[PDB]
Amino acid sequence: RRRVVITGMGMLSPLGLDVPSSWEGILAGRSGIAPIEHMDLSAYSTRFGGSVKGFNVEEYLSAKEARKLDLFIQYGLAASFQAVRDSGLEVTDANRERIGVSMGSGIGGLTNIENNCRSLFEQGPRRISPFFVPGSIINMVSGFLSIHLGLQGPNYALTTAATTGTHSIGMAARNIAYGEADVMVAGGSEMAACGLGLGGFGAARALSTRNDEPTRASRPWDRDRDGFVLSDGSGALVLEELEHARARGARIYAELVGFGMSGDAFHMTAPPEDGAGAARCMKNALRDAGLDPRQVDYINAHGTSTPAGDIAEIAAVKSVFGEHAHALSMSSTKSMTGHLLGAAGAVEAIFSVLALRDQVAPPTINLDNPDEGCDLDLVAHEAKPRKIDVALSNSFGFGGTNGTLVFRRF
Amino acid sequence: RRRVVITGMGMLSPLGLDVPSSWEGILAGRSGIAPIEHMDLSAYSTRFGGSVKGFNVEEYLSAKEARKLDLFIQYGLAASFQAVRDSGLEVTDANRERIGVSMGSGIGGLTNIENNCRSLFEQGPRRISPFFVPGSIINMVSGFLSIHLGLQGPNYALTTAATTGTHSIGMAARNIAYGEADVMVAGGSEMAACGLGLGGFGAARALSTRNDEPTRASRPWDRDRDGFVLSDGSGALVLEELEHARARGARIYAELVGFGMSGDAFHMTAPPEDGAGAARCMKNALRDAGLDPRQVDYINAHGTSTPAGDIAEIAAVKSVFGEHAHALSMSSTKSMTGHLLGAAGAVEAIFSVLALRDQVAPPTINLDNPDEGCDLDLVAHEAKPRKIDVALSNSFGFGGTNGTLVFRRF
Ligand SMILES: CC(C)NC(=O)c1c[nH]cn1
Ligand SMILES: CC(C)NC(=O)c1c[nH]cn1
Repeated sequence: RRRVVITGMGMLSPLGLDVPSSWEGILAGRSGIAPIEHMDLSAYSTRFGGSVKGFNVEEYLSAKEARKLDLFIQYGLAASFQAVRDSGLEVTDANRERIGVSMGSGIGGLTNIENNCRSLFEQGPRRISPFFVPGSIINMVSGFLSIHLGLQGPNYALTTAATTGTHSIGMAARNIAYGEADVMVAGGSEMAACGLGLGGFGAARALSTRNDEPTRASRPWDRDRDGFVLSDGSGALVLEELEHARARGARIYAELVGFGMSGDAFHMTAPPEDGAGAARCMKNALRDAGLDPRQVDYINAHGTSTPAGDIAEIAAVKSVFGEHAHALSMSSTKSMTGHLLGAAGAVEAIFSVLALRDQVAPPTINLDNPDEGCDLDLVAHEAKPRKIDVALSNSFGFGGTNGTLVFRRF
Repeated sequence: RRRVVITGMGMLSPLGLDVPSSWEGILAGRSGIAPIEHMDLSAYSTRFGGSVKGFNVEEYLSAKEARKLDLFIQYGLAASFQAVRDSGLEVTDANRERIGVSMGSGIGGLTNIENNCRSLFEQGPRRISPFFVPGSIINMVSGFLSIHLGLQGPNYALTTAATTGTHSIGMAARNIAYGEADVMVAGGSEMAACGLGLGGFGAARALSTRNDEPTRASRPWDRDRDGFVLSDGSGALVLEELEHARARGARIYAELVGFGMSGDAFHMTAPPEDGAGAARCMKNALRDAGLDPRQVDYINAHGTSTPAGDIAEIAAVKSVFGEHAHALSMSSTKSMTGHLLGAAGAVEAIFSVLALRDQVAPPTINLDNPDEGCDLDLVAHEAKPRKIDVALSNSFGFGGTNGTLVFRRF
């Protein structure tokens, strides 16, 4: 099996329109959460979230192309173009069959579906856009990116709720490991802040309702946590076979050494209280990496600010790491970004890689009063400079679908 | 790399509520296409399609469980339960971590989204169902199946338009080949026959409008073809490591020996006229299988009854197979079933496996007048008994995403 390295990264997040502006936000403990402005929410119990601010799609696409694509596709293409540009890779006839794409989404084109539904109900089916299907389906980030850059390798899309970006990157790494591709662009994108999204998650009572202090709503492992904060954005990595990267003198950020998966097989939305499924997933990833739990320095947690999930993840970390659980640093960047759903795994993989580059554990902001049993190093309030050789990134999604990525300094 | 065999199959299709009723339909050249009855379509240009007739979800689930799930999830669970029952596999503490699920969909819960949109527009966000998100997202077939049967292995969902079921089965086979699972339940499901689906595909001019003769609308490679016929249903296979299957004395249908992928990188909806991407995909699959093109006996074609796609697939088959292109049999079962979108690859994998079991090439019905260059053995009109050692199944999806599965008699 061939070694896989990260040579390019791209992001849109509530903290910035690229990787270095987002990361500056993360290390400063800045919140990206604000009252929502692009719709009127005075009939909703949650009226805030993490928006991408100032996004200009015409930096990436013609206005003609963009008007045919849902926002989640625009955001995925933006992160993907940034990553490819960041990688310095040149696509030619000699390599285009060896370069593929795995960009996923958890919900896809909800906004577009909602707008076409309005036309359909008010004015009948003839008012539906001809670009409705190709501009709304989840695999059109992979499809459009492949067309725009001439990428002829494996071309597909995962949809595994909050685990989407983690699965997208892990399965892309497998394609390269197994020799199906030399390069993959992988990650995820989400834009679910329409009436159906806020209404949907709200009707499930899944969202924080702290409308008086939105920057304080996302508070992973805090005793006053009350549900996640809905956020938008995208993350993409360029994954490359190590000898291919060396040959062309690429800048290498990190090595992607392990990927694990499991299912809880317990409940559609609630994890088991002991986090047995998350424990299996992290062990599977470390076994895939050929690493002992004692070699892990940093975990970028799932940590969504829900009552049951946050404490299940602590339990799983204590089960897997034993005494070393008190030596590693674990934080949730969702404290600042909120929950980017299908993009959360992609942006958190990027933060895990940059934690390795900069030798700094990003903070869990808003962790004022850690709940019963939440006595690990959760990097409360402030970024902590420390030795990081190995970083883990966890994603635990609806349906009990789990994924873990393991990254190493190269 | 470990060998992968098929030990269980399940289906809902326009031709039957299980595999043997569907397959009897296929070998008799029966159409599953009829005028649509469950909605009023006198403002639509297409008023027919392939419905699942007489489906009773209470054969599989409680009425309480079912009311919370979109039809595409009900259909996926039905096919999955059939496959698992057909396999005779017993799930225990000793094996549950080694059994996973990859059931995908191309569009997912369009009907549910449409119904919740109506509530939202008429009566505001408080009218949205609390089960809207978990009952509509694509990965809830994998999630619910894992919960219902206690499956704790890899748990994920592909969404690659018409290639979904092919990718789902190929990537599940990779999980077993690489040792991540001993058993996977894989395939796809679709229910897109709501206003948004018929309206959507109609607005793109993608559908046949032959409302006067619906059973004759789906006519792959015929000079009078005018777009695909929209169909609903699901397909699931139980994939198993060969020594695991032998150990428990499973009945083995076939061996899954190859899987290939490519991207066209050409156009969002139209293939290149020479089918270069489909050619790469079929070569990748045969190279993955360790088979020469001359060993292929039967191809279950993508063959959707569109002007450009049907002839691109002939071109690709002539490029890959050369003189042997005139010795193999190729047919489109979509002539009878119509286009099941994200389930098409799953039901066509099943038909390819049963072509190996029964030594019979299913027919392309309605192939009255083959178009220019469509001079291969397309098994026009009637099933053809013949020697089949090796069968290929092709899927070519929106975004130029391609997949091919290669099956062998075991
Ligand atoms: C979404 C939920 C099932 N996931 C979690 O937050 C979690 C934590 N440990 C295990 N699952
Ligand atoms: C959907 C379309 C792009 N696919 C085809 O029908 C086809 C046939 N050969 C190559 N693609």
